[PDB]
Amino acid sequence: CQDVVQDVPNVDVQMLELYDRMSFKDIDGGVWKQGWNIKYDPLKYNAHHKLKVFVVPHSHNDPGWIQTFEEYYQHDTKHILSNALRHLHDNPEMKFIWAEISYFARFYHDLGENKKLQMKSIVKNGQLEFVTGGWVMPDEANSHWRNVLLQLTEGQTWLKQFMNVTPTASWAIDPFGHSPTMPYILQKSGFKNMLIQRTHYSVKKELAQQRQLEFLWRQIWDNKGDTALFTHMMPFYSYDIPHTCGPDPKVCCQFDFKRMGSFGLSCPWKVPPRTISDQNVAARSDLLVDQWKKKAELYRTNVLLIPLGDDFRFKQNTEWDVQRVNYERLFEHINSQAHFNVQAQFGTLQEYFDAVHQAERAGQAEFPTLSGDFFTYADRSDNYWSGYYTSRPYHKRMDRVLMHYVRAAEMLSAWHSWDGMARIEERLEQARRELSLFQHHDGITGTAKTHVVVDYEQRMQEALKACQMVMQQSVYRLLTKPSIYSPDFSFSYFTLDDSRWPGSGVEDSRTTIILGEDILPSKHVVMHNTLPHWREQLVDFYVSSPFVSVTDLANNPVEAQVSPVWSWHHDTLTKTIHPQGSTTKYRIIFKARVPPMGLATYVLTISDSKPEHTSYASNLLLRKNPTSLPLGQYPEDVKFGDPREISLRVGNGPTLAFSEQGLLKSIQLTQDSPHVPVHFKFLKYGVRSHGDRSGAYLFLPNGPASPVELGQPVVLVTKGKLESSVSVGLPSVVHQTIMRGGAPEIRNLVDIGSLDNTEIVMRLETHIDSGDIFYTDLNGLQFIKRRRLDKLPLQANYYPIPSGMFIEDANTRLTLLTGQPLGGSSLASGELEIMQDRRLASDDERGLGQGVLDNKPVLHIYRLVLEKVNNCVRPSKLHPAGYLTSAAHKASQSLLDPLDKFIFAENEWIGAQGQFGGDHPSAREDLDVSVMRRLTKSSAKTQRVGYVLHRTNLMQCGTPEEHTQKLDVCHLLPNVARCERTTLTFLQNLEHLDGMVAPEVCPMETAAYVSSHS
Ligand SMILES: *[C@@H]1O[C@H](CO)[C@@H](O)[C@H](O)[C@H]1NC(C)=O
Ligand SMILES: [Zn+2]
Repeated sequence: CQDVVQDVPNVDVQMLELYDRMSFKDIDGGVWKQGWNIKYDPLKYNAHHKLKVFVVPHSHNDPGWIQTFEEYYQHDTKHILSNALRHLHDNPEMKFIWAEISYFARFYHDLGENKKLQMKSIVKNGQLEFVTGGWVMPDEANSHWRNVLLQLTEGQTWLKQFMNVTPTASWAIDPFGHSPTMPYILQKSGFKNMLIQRTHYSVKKELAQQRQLEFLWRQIWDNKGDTALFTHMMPFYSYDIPHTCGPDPKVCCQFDFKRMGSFGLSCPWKVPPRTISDQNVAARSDLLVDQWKKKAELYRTNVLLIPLGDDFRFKQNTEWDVQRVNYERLFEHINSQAHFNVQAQFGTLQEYFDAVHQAERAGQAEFPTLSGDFFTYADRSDNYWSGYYTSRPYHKRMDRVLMHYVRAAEMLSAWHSWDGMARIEERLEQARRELSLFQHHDGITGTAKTHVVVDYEQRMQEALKACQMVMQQSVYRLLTKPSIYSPDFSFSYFTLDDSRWPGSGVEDSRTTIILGEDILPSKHVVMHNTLPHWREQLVDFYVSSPFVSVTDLANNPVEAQVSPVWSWHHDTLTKTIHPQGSTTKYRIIFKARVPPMGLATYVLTISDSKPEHTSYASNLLLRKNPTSLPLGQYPEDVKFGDPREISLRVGNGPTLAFSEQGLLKSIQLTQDSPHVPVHFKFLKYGVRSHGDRSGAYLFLPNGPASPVELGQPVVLVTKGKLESSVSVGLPSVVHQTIMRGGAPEIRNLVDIGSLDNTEIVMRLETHIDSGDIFYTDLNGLQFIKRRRLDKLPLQANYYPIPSGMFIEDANTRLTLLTGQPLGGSSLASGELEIMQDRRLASDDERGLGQGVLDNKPVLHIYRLVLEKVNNCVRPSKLHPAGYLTSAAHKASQSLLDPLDKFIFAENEWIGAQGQFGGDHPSAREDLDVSVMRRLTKSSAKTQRVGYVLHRTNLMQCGTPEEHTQKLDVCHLLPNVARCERTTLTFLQNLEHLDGMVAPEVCPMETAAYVSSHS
């Protein structure tokens, strides 16, 4: 295995180093506004060395943005695809590329058989070519790598089945900045080439000057280069026709033949396109070839890519004709005039890349190597697209909940083959497709119109229900004696209980377990652990009595804690935010211990008085002017006091101190250690009163954030043996710090209310000597080093925080893990900050046509890990990556893939079993079974099950951490007949494995395996 820590890769372009050297000056470059006046030697091309030009027609189709997916399909996309089929069928030399399989599948299934056959023929013959082939063209900033792979697999599996093709070239022209997680996944999924567009204008200029717009993009830790994927970055401001023929949009716009008037479009540079005729074709070709030769100067081979398309183009039949006929007249003239030394034609993306590599192999060019990312994007001036790292945070959090429910539903149901009447495959396909759709660059990004966001939310809600149905049917089958199991596939044997989604204060959705001497003495609950190692985690349920005790199925008592159910209310009469306790529902909390990829059953039993193994938390309400807080049968009376500083410690864990406002002030790791200053603070950013306004995409603050005025907030302290917490009702945020014995969990119930033009940020202030360095993750896959640059504005120093961020010095590190993607930064040494929500009244001029005024309460979750790192083996100062410690990685897993909880619905579960998976291997902590998916329906004689295995890389800090078992996924199911390594989409077999054994993967590697069972 390659060492991902100690070997700094030698690359031609390392983006962090490039950023340190670049000046980012925004000067007027002439017609190419953000470049320079390109010059070329007319003698460069001649009869023995011609410029080969591929004009690639395309249509950017958004699966929801300003209209919903179905509205766009009915109004635009179905016509684009119907007319593409007709026009390509009738014009053999015309070509077209297509990216969004969600739309193509929706269209193809509705076609009659004659047209399905015509469509397959134009794909098989190379006229219509799929590019990337994912369900969508995903966002690359907020998306988790697992969901990027899910959507890629959904689209490519459909293409293989119905079109018999698997794209090896990717096209990503609209995500707002680009992540190296894409070439990582694509290169492990058979790809050979990829194309990107939205990168900072200063980066395009710098790379264009060095002819480094085509490069071999490798991961930041890859010393050898095995992850490298050839990448083409487009050079200009847009993918539209005015910014794709060459450097001068005033000229290129004249070659967009849809802009002459009858289509309702025009050229803003004021020179309209003119129909090509024999009297103007020579002057028109002279202008067009000059633009092409200038564009060609920015690249190394004699093969030039000229995209020809825009949003929802190639709809009308008249549009197909006007573009095709005019370009055909240009090609006929150009290709016949030897003096131009050009051969131009319509082509596809793969044709362009095949020609570029033919030139490379002939020795006509060598390409530079590159590592790093392309965040944060700016398309012009100081307009940095860091707002969408936070926009619509409720749905960003929903994305992560559904991510986990899809994984758990696919894994729980994979253990068995199911009859078609159970509708398992149907519900899982629905769930995968709705989550996949949301990965779109207007879905998770929070950049769609209000009614479109509602459509995505409704689709995800249906997906969550589908996952719950599959999970509970699976638990019932896995834990009931086989000869007793009698399923009704429409019945709810268990209901899921989720403590953090939608969350307390967001939706009262959890069911109370109702026990009583005159109704039901006890209830079975089951926990699932999707991770491949034994895991303990505290779990809580709502119960109708405080006198409840817990047992495992061997009837061994389990220690439990009961606490009240507290809900916070914004009291419009007293004008205070304070908690109310239930006098009939209580929370019972206990430690569940669950096998790797397994299940564990417990029983909750009521008694008339305090049970021996259940303790009760104390509760202290700190505020001036308190009023009573009765709690029914709860045995300890609530205590009151004036606001004051307090300290808490659960178990042998850290001791945390809080200010009188209920905010963390220090963390003491052990009895002997110092009280390290770690202070939480909430602040607000505003919007500029002159100039450009922040919107869904752009973050344009009116200066550094100002502190939120806190007043004298009400603080609630709950102290228990298993769990303690401090909660405070601040303006717009109920902030909670929860302690269970290790790093605290932070929960913020964020309700920005009607605070227009406000962004609320949560900041951590420490004295850690981080300087200008901080680390953020990319798609939940890797941590990349960031350097704050004071030569750039505040919003340029904001980066996506898809799952975590940290600062460190020689001795100390503070890591904040998140359960949802949000934007964040480190704006001064010792600080971390992450945005919670933003409410903007204005549109930001990118086409959305509205602000962001549809905020709703969201429960954000986090883990806060302070650690000593002086003993850890870390990368050298020049290495561009960082790595988590074991504790921080486990904390991230506790947020993203918690135990699932099931409550048996009926009164008695006949045939119940106590555990499933006790014999499953408990794998080393850095290894995960990211995906377990049965790939065959029950009618298949040979069953196939696919696994995606991912190994992260954790720092070595001196912990012996030992004894774990080798995990061979190919032997998890019995009767294995074959084990194969495959691409990550499971679509191509790469290796037949000896002994039917699936080897574990190396640090930072991901592999896929399929086991076959007789
Ligand atoms: C799929 O494509 C391969 C490669 O050209 C071809 O051999 C095979 O016959 C095709 N499958 C179908 C649809 O028959
Ligand atoms: Zn788009």
